[PDB]
Amino acid sequence: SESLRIIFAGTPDFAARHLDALLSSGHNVVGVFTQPDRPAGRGKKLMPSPVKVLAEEKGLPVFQPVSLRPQENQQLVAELQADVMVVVAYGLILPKAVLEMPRLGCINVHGSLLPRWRGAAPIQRSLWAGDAETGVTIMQMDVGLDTGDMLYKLSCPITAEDTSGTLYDKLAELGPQGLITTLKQLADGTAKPEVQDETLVTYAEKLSKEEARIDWSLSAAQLERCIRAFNPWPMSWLEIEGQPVKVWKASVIDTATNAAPGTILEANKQGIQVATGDGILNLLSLQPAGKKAMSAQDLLNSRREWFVPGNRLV
RNA sequence: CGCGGGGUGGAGCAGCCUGGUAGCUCGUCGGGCUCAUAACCCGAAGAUCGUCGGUUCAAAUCCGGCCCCCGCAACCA
Ligand SMILES: *C(=O)[C@H](CCSC)NC=O
Ligand SMILES: [Mg+2]
Repeated sequence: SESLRIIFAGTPDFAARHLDALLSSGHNVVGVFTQPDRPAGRGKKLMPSPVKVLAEEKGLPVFQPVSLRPQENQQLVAELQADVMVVVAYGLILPKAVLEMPRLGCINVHGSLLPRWRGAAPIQRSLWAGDAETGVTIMQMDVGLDTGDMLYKLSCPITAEDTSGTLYDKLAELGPQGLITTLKQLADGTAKPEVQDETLVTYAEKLSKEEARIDWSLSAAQLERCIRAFNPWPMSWLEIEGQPVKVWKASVIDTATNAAPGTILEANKQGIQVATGDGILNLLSLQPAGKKAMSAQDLLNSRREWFVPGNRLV
């Protein structure tokens, strides 16, 4: 019985779950790697990171290499003589020298059912593209991008009310659980790797505010998904008087229209119906810059002029 | 030292600049009316204006300290 010496590499809260998990699970995390502290969030104050914060607390060795391309840095890994490196939501890329350093190499917890949604935003993209389900996949990291053999998976269906925040939460339960279970297999040698079927390969491009800016050209349905896939970030928004209004909730009304997309059709307690490339999107919850999310009703009771029927939104 | 908006009956807002004067659009309850209504009309309840203190005959308004909320940006992948 020797706990696998583990190097953990992660940044966001999603990683923190996995780390906190390994610890409470009784593993030996020799070192932790995150992104270097930076300005973040009104005031641009130097903020730690979700992962680091947890580490500091647990009194774990932190390593914040700006990159792992540099020899000096790649050494920080090998100097730890680890059995395996668990990677989860880590910005930095891992050079071949590093992937080979751990006795068992590096394994990554990917938020998608590979080979599908290889990339940076598999969670949001899955929900965005309409997928019926999603989940994690613990993989042996190879070279490139999420190309390594897959060891373990766990799936969960995507409801129709799930945002990306809720999907993250759901996978924050499966993830660790899958990670642990796989690490034991790795330790016992009972790991049974699979190879990726290149035909079923789709990539999950990162998110951006531009893509978030509501595009009425798109079907009401694609937007309905955006409005949920882009939550909590960046949040589907539309511009009103050179102002960003974030759209939190929007149902889809199924009754076609020939009006030019962006055209407001109705505006009542039931929501603000707007024409789209196909179908009519029905804004139910909007957030006026500097305010909170509110109901179409609450919003119309003071900005009725923002959504008058006949007018058009861009 | 990053830029910026906001905290007023239950809800969304105006009122502040140029001190007195409680507004607007709704919700709620009662009544009126229609075949009926989520529609209209009339009435009512309901706010020590975020908090503490100062000027003041008098403060939502002008001055100071504080707590809270949000937008950009930044950040995470
Ligand atoms: C980011 O580059 C990628 C997505 C993580 S899935 C939450 N993996 C990082 O380790
Ligand atoms: Mg109040």
